[PDB]
Amino acid sequence: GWEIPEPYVWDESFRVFYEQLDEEHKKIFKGIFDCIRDNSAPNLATLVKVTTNHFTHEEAMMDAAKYSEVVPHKKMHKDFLEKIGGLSAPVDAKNVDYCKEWNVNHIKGTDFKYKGKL
Ligand SMILES: [Cl-]
Ligand SMILES: [Cl-]
Repeated sequence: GWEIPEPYVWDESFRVFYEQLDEEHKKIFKGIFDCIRDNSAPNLATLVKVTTNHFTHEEAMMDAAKYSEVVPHKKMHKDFLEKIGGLSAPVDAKNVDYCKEWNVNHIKGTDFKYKGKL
């Protein structure tokens, strides 16, 4: 799987070259980093909010582009929001690692498929 950054921050190897989506990816790294250091109910709900907003915006750009790999991508999105929308603070160590892993793997293994296609 790809390297999990420590400290958990965004870096350039995650760039997709669509400014607003890259800003949103940066905020999801920050959302998870904040949950890790302050595992609170506000921080978890912020992570749910920023991730939902990002997934709606990324899916709106894939649909506008008639990007042909949008439906398995949308299911990936739906499953992750279902997972973190069901969590409650403090998130245990296993689910924190799940989120860390999932965000890295999702950007590089699935969002990278739309590079230059949106
Ligand atoms: Cl890499
Ligand atoms: Cl093309």
